[PDB]
Formats: sequence, C-alpha cells, structure tokens
Amino acid sequence: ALEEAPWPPPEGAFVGFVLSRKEPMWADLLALAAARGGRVHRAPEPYKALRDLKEARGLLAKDLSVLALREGLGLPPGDDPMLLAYLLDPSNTTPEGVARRYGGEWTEEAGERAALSERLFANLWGRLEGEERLLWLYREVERPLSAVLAHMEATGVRLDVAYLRALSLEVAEEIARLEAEVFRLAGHPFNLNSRDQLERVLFDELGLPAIGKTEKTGKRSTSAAVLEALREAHPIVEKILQYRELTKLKSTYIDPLPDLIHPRTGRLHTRFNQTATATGRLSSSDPNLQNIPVRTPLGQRIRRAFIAEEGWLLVALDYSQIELRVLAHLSGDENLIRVFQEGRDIHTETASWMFGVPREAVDPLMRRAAKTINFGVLYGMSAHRLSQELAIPYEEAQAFIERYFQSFPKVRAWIEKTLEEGRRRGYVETLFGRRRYVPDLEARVKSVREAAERMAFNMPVQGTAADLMKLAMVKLFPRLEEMGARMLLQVHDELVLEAPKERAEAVARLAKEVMEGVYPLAVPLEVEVGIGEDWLSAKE
DNA sequence: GCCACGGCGC
DNA sequence: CGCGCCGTGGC
Ligand SMILES: [Cl-]
Ligand SMILES: [Mg+2]
Repeated sequence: ALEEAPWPPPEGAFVGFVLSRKEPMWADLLALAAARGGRVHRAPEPYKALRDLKEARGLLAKDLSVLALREGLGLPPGDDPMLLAYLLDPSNTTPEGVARRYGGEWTEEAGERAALSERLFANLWGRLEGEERLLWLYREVERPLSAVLAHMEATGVRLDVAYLRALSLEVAEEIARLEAEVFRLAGHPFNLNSRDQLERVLFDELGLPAIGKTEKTGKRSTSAAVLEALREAHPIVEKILQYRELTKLKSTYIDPLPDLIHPRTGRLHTRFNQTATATGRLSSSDPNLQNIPVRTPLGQRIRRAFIAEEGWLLVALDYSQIELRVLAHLSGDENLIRVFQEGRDIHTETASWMFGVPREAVDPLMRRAAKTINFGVLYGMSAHRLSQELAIPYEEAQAFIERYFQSFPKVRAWIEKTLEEGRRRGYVETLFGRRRYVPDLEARVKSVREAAERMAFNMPVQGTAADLMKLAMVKLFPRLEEMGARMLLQVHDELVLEAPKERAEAVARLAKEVMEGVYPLAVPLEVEVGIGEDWLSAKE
C-alpha cells in the first residue's frame, strides 16, 4: 500500500540510500530514506538527515557508515541482509543478485531500497532458522566486523608520495630500456601492450613456434606459459616477460595510487568487502592488496609506499602458516601436529618427516620441496606443476607428493572425507560452519569436476583461516581505541595497525596476544610482528 | 562511454 | 592454477 510518512523515522528503521558513485569515501549522498513496517520516510536533505539515525540498518550498511564517518558522524552499521545472504550462500555477493534470487528488485531509489532491505532481512532471517553455526557467525563475526571495516575504510592510510615519484621514475626508465631492446630485436616499433601485435611479431615475423590457444579467440597465445617454454628460443622472449612484469606493477600499483589520495583526508582509502569471496576471506579494492606481488623485489617496493603519520608507526602482524595449522587441526594428523609442536622452522621440519632424515640434514632444496607442497597440498597441486616449480623430473615430483601423504596420512584421509561430505550434502564447511556449495562434484566432464574438487577441500581451510582473522579483528578493535591506535589494512593472513610511536610496542604486544589466542586449536597459533615507519620496514 | 577479451597476480 | 586488475580492440 506504500505508506509514506514524514522524516524522521522511528528507531529501528532500515535505511536506503543512493550514492553518486559506488565508493562511499568519494561519493555524494544523493538520497536517504528509511522504512519500518513497510512505511517509508524520505529525507528532505540527506546529509542533515544522517544525524537522526542511531545506526545504519540495511543493504550495504557499512558503506553508508563509511560516508557518515567521512562527514564526522558516528553511525555504526548494524543488520544488513547482504551479510545474511552471504552466510546462506557465499555466491550471494551483491544486492542486485540477492534481490533477484530471494524476492524484490534492487532499484536506484532510496525509499525502495529501504523497504527492500527490511523485506529481505525478514526473509533471509527466516531462512536461517535452526542454522545455529551460521547465526553465530552473523552475531559474533559478520555484524560486528562490518563496523571495524567501516572504520578501516574511513581512516585510510598515508602514502609516501615522494617515494612513489622516485619509484615511478625508476620503473619507467627500466621499461623504456626493455622496450628499446625489444624493438631492436623485432626490427621495428609496435604496441608492446597489444597481444595482437605481439602475436604477429613473435609467430609471424620472427617465426617462433606457437603452443597454446587463447581461451576463446583461438589465436596463438602469448601468455607466460607459452613464453616460458621459449625463453631460449629467442632473446626477445625474456625481454617481453620483464616488460610485462614491470608494466603490470606500474599500471596497477604505482600509477593509480597517488590518484587515490583523497583531497579531504590526504590518505588512501582502500575499500574492504566482507561478502565478496567464495571462502569468506575479506577482499580489498582500489587497490586490491591481495594481488601485490609476494616475495619479489617489486612487491616489496610497493609496500614501502605505505607509511605511518609523522610521530606514528605501523605495526604489522602476520599469522605464520595459519592454513597449514588449520589443516593440522581439521585432519587431526598426529605427525603434522607434531611438526608444529616440535616447533622450529616448519618447512624444515616437514622436510625431515618427508625425507626421513634429522632436521640438521635437511638442505635448502629439500626444505623448498616441503614448503612448496605445504602450500600445494591445500589445493591439489599436480605433480606436473610441482615439477615446474622445483625444476625436477615429473616422476620425482610424484614421489615427493606421495612422501608427503605417507608421512601425513590423515591429511590424505581428510581431503577424501571432505569430498565425501561435499558429494553427500552438496556443501562443505569450515571449522565455524561457514558453508560453501559445491554442485559440480558430481559433474560429467572431469575437467570441471577436478576444479570443483579443489574448491571443495580448499575452502574449509582458507575459510577457517579467514574467520580466525575476522574474529581477531572484532576482538582487537575496541582495545586499540583505548590506546589511540587504529586498524588500517588486512590482506592474506596479515593485519596492519597504526599507533603513536610511544605506544607502538605495547600495541604490538597486545595485538599479538589477542591474535594468537583468538581460538584454541590442536596446534598453537603463531603471530609474527614488526614495527616500522613504512609497511616494508614493519614486515622485517 | 559500453563490452568481451587476453594476460597476470594472489 | 576464481576473481580483481590492466590495456586492447570492437561497437
Ligand atoms: Cl560507480
Ligand atoms: Mg594507442
């Protein structure tokens, strides 16, 4: 019947809002409305109307809370049916999609969004009845985490603009060097960024052997996997690979970052999304912190650009081998649990079991083999891939994988048990009961079935790691406020804080303690911590 | 501007 | 070895 009533709404109303753009830190609030009992109240002047609300309840509540924080309003996010939908099925990642699946329509009008939010919340809440683990995640993780994320996004991080100018110049000079040499080898200029023009140069003009097709166009692929095979076939190949590496880094993590510095705050406001991934891991965007290269000289150079405010320090905390520890816990493998209890270098210790030698006798290459499998086993890394990674024969790679499962037989069992669970129930679950649906486990084509199988036993591990971190963020947040410290970034199994230099050390001790004790496992949780004026220094 | 796409990073 | 990111090329 569409009851309209004057602004302001009664307490408990769901909010609907329209932004000029999707990024709340950069957007104008174009419209605000609230709904309760289906009765809609539309705000005459949105910004003024914000201070009437006591919390943001509704779709994308966190995003409205971010914009409110920018304006200096304390408007914490509360109930949001996105969070409910994501717990019901993590393929539910957007309002549009949630509405299309469960009822109603995501439109561009505030009042309609508010009414929809209220409807969907009631709907999805009923759908969750009796799902006590998922409801626990909602109350103890998702809802309170949304408030942490709002604060992190609104706070942002300071960038070293002088450093970024210098890094940009350095990389530009090396890129120019490389493309000069490519054009020399090629005999003319062409657009290096064009895979079409590159294909013609490599395979038509230079006559190099093609290998793989492109996914859809059917052309001769110029991908890294193809070039890798040809590194010796022609010196231009190596140069192109270096060019692509640097250009990706510059175009993604050097050129965009200064443009992302907000004119009002002077800081970068990375956006955090808690309903975006299949596993329950948080995601970041503008920039995506997850895709900054790891363990290359280049990745390091990017993190150096992230700095503390003057008189402050960054505190970086990292859960050491958390996914393997989780695998130990879920599988119950006594030998792997022993690896973590006899706690020296974990990969050396894994190698000593694998190869049946004392830890003293493990050489660095043996350790690398163990390290590589400790991560590959989590997603069913093939012998073929391991063979490329370690540069060993295929048969030897096979033997290494078998050694691993021979020493850790309950890991082998756990993988198979998890697949049985997925095939029986149609879903798999984390330690805390976060759930992922895995329909293709019973597929016709083996190609898709194997991808489904990897997804199936990988998610419980990644998802458990994800929720340990999120639970730690929730526990840690209010205690940081006590100290005048703040939470800035989260990526992988790492958390970055900012604190006054006088309190950095105490903040580090406190954060370490809370993270390591967030939940008891069969093995200890270990947190590496460092302090520095920049993120790279603080990783040290 | 829109899009699908190859390519690359985790 | 799903998803966010880049620039390209068609519209
Ligand atoms: Cl937008
Ligand atoms: Mg051009």
